[PDB]
Amino acid sequence: GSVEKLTADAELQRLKNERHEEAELERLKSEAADHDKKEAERKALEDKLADY
Repeated sequence: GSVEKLTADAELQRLKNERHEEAELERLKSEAADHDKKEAERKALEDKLADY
């Protein structure tokens, strides 16, 4: 594919730097943080359908 010859995979290498041991454990804690969207529902009451 000569992908490495085009250095097109250079962008992929940058993503690897973002990955870390903490990131792997982040998914385990993401389970409790996945309820953040539900909390946004409470804020919807503030709109009170003001925007009709």
